[PDB]
Amino acid sequence: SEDGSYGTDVTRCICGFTHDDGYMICCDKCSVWQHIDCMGIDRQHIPDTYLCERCQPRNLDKERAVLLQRRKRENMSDGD
Ligand SMILES: [Zn+2]
Ligand SMILES: [Zn+2]
Repeated sequence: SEDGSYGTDVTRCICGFTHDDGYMICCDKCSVWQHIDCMGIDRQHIPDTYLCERCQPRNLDKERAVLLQRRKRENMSDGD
């Protein structure tokens, strides 16, 4: 209805691919869920207050993040 929309936690990862890994983080500012490996963060060192590329003054390799999660789903095609 034309009033609003309730749904804070929204998975808008820059790779255009949703939760399959298990290794994700919520963006404290704009409330968007992204994959750790996508934002170039180490899964060994996970920050509390995550920011995504659009919240960070630094430009993260968004294209490279697409390449990783894309080739991931391309690789998920078993058979001969
Ligand atoms: Zn991703
Ligand atoms: Zn953000």
